[PDB]
Amino acid sequence: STGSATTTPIDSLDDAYITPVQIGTPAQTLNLDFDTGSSDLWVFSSETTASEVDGQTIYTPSKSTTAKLLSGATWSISYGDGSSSSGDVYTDTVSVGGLTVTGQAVESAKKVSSSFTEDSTIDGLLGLAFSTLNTVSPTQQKTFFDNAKASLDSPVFTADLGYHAPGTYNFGFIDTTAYTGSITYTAVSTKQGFWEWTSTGYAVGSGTFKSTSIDGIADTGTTLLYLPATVVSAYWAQVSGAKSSSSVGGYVFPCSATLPSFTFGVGSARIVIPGDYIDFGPISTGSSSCFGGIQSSAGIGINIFGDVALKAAFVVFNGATTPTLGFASK
Ligand SMILES: O[C@H]1CN[C@@H](c2nc(-c3ccc(C(F)(F)F)cc3)no2)C1
Repeated sequence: STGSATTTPIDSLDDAYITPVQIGTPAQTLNLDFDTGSSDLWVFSSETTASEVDGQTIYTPSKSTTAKLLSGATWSISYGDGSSSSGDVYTDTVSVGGLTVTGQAVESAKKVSSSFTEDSTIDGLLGLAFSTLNTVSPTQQKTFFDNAKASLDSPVFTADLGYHAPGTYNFGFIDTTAYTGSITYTAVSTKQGFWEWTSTGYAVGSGTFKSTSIDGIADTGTTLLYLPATVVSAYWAQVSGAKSSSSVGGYVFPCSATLPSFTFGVGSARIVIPGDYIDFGPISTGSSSCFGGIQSSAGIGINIFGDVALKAAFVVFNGATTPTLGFASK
């Protein structure tokens, strides 16, 4: 089997991407944030504290004839930014772009933190990291991809995020019309439960390529590109007026600037992030100071190839017995 679904930026800055997902019988369609950096599928629901729901579409398990409460199961998760959610668990039928999984764990939120409440466009998350990260207790549950894998034509999914434009998540096949040149594959460590890999280095604009190992995770659920302080300093040094602002919480730059591209290595291959991908607009409405899309990972503990990097590529998440990651230009 295969699946194919369009993913859409939630706003004009590509802060996140949502993808329609059919849950239950009859289908309840929710727009979920596909996150290759986590492994829970959770949703706003009829069980979510009313004051914490503000415009989201909710899952009502009582209206699904295939929903079954998973007895005694709870979940609780915190994301990289400090946001969180928790609740109980149903199993139900879940379909993405024509690909259907029966008995998928659907984690129903009883509580969500303020940043989720304030984001009316995100109805929940669909985790696509390895199932070892799943937070359901006392019996850990499998991700949607994990459940679907054996039935797929090929045990893969691909991420084709758009820049200020829609894109595509495919399951079970590689669309050879969706990229240019070849796909370069690189090794993955699953030891931490992430799609963790090592980039072979970087270039800033038309500058020479620096060969250096940069370990990081491919994380569709993170907006920006977080890289070592040395690398990030080298980038913003090429932008007149750019500086790190402690009060803003990162590198900012004059909105009148022209940003240089940023290249990262995948083996001997190179992925070029155009400069305007790195522009995340005025730090506050009406400001002429803009927020940078490349930021230091120093306070994080790991490097994160978020959407700023991934949207510049066609990305293969290969879930074979020994997982790998593939990158192609597009
Ligand atoms: O957890 C790490 C693994 N993947 C990254 C991730 N973080 C989110 C996220 C989604 C929505 C929000 C909110 F709407 F603003 F609340 C916050 C964070 N989704 O994936 C970071």
